Amino acid sequence: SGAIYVGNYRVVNRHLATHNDWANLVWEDSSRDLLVSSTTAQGCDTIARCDCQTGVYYCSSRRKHYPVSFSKPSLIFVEASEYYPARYQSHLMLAVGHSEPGDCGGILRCQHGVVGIVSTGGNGLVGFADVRDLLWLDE
Ligand SMILES: CSc1ccccc1CN1C[C@@H](C(N)=O)CCC1=O
Ligand SMILES: [Zn+2]
Repeated sequence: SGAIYVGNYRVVNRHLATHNDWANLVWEDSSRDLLVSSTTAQGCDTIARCDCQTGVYYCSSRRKHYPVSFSKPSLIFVEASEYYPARYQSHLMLAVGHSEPGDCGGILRCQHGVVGIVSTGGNGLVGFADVRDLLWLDE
């Protein structure tokens, strides 16, 4: 689990969104596995606005942060799960690293801020849903 809190927004994995996230829906994209909902309290996370390909992510299945090299956002084929059938997920970045389903929501960060959140894994790979293109999260 895990969320990004920026301004009056809350960014989560779409498959993990609650009834409250859906009742206060701002934007959602099934092909990206993202959902943004509105919050009353002001969040103070900083979103990165860059093209970095190195950063650090939090892996709850190991209680550790890991430094990783990751690919640029792209259309990557993702095997079926109980939340989605086999499909292409867009704006997805892969790294060599450990990732389990319960790890979804762990933040990936570079020196500029939050890059994205854990969304996929398996075969020794970890996939992050990118958030750097969502410029409206800051306004
Ligand atoms: C070993 S499978 C795995 C591992 C880490 C993280 C996620 C998975 C599989 N997964 C993919 C998500 C997606 N974005 O389509 C939806 C929920 C889910 O459990
Ligand atoms: Zn950066």
